[PDB]
Amino acid sequence: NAIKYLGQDYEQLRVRCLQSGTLFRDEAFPPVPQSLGYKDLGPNSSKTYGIKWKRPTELLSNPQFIVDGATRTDICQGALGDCWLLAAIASLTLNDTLLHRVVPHGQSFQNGYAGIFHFQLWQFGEWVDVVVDDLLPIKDGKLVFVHSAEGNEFWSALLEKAYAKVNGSYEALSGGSTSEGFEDFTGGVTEWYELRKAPSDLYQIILKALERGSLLGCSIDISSVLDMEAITFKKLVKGHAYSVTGAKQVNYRGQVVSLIRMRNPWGEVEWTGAWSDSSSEWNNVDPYERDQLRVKMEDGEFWMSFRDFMREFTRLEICNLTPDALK
Ligand SMILES: *[C@@](O)(C(=O)NCc1ccccc1)[C@H](C[C@@H]1CCCNC1=O)NC(=O)[C@H](Cc1ccc(F)cc1)NC(=O)c1cc2ccccc2o1
Ligand SMILES: [Ca+2]
Ligand SMILES: [Ca+2]
Repeated sequence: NAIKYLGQDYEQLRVRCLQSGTLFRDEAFPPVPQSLGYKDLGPNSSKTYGIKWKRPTELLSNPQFIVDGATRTDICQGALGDCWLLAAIASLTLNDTLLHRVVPHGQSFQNGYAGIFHFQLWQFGEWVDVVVDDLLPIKDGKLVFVHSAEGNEFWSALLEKAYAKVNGSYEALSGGSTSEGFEDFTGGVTEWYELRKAPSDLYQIILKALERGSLLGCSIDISSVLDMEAITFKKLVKGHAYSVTGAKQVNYRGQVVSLIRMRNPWGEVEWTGAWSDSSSEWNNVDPYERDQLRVKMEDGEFWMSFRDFMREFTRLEICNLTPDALK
């Protein structure tokens, strides 16, 4: 069903390379300075100091495409300002059907390997199949850009490369809107909410949207350019895309408290207030709810009360696949 981006035929290219005993080299997006960028990542930029291009099979003994599932902990931002895109990838992982379309799971660095991978993207109103070779930007032996918490897992590095490819360069991804990423992974359409002027049933809207596999993100407005990427006292990040990854009501101090879970695509730096990983609120919830919801791990993911979320965050976006035809 997906059309072939630039006519490149993943399976025909793979089979040819396997037959000729060679590794795929992508003519359409070569491992050259212009694929990194033009200005901040351009040929004469100090920020490209030391960057080389290496396949995962040139880096480690047993590179893997997917380890323990393709999940949101596999999305840890690198040195590129594509937080909006990475938040969208992390949200995508919660919708198992769309995840398996965007990320074809039958790819490997072992059996069948020819140095070529492919992904599906929604582009200009249609699904397209995008190939990449697996040369990736490396500095000091590590991925420069997105990487997994598992150092030998490469699906998200390669998906980010495919998204750079359709944009012409990695630097073209620097600075953006989460809604673009949401839509390019789902074919859905984004609704935007100003949390100061939110409907009274917003929490129920969020619950139903997560349940149906929509993709959700949130952010804190900046007051000025100097506010960009500022870290607040309670370790939220301003001007920065977060994934909304969960929502649950718990019984707490005789009331029902609505909680919301979100993930910083840095994979680190989390809220320190109520419902944070080591907060004392967890001592007064049910032991089963505490076990189900709370994970003490610096992974970028944490809970907040909905009250605090509405106090600290400024906007929420919800990308629904079929917003006029729900269940
Ligand atoms: C992320 O916070 C990010 O990638 N942080 C890690 C990082 C920062 C700086 C350099 C490397 C890695 C983005 C940081 C921006 C990116 C550009 C450089 N300096 C920055 O502070 N933040 C964004 O991309 C915001 C994300 C956002 C999403 C939703 C929302 F409601 C508000 C913010 N977007 C921009 O900064 C931005 C968006 C956009 C659209 C069109 C034109 C220009 C433009 O800039
Ligand atoms: Ca994984
Ligand atoms: Ca955490």
